[PDB]
Amino acid sequence: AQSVDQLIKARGKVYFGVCTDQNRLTTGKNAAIIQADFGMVWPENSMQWDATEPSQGNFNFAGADYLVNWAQQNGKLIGGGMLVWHSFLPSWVSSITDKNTLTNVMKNHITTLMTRYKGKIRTWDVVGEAFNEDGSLRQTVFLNVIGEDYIPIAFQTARAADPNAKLYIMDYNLDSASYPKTQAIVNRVKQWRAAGVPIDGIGSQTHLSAGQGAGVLQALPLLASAGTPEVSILMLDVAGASPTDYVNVVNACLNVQSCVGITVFGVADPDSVRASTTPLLFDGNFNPKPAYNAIVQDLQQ
Repeated sequence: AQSVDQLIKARGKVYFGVCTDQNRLTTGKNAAIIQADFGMVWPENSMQWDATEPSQGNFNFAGADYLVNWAQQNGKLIGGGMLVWHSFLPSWVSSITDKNTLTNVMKNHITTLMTRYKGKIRTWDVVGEAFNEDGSLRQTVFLNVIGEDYIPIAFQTARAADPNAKLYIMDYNLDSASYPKTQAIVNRVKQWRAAGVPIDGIGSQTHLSAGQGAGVLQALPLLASAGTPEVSILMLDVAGASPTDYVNVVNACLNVQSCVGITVFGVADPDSVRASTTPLLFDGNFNPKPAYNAIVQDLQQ
């Protein structure tokens, strides 16, 4: 079959990507499908905080290095993250109560990861899942100890570490224009950028139920109205994998000039965190599903 990354490039976008890691690249038919069909890889787990800094200042890059080396060998773009996130946080971080201490820990974690791969990473997800569903800021250790300034500090630190990388904020449940979280991230990103905070993109972590694709056609233009140079669909999966939902998400990105591309959450259904909903584009035999063929056909026209 045809390569959705090649076809989305022909439509003027940058990539169609996928999340993966060493475990996937050495099993199944994941490596071959990524080689053929996807233009960017993102680490499932190998660049998260618990994987890379399980004890303070004792960094472990084995899995991340594997992915970066594989991507360079195979000519793929690389995304990295998440640099600052309350999930997959080791306990040594969440037990810090001193502002100066946590600020220095966070800056060092960001700078160390970004320096190691300087110039090789297209996009870094700097901060993820920072908002509550009601649009207030999520009360994580970073917010509780450092304060609201932790987000500007994180982005300023990242820009200094690798000025070539695009810096993104990411969140989920940004799939409806009227949802409080969608409104808040737009408004706060406008304000941060007006104050000079270097936020280059908003990444929408799109986990849909059946029929929710239609709402993205209005939500993504709203996210783009915050003025970042880029937006993207990240970690996409769709319960039931209806072609209608998948084609709506692709068309939303095609309709938004600043949408650079789409990343799906994995290759094949059996490796999904919600496999009973068969939510991805390849089935358990690694055959492309009707939704994959529908995206191809949509992009060809």
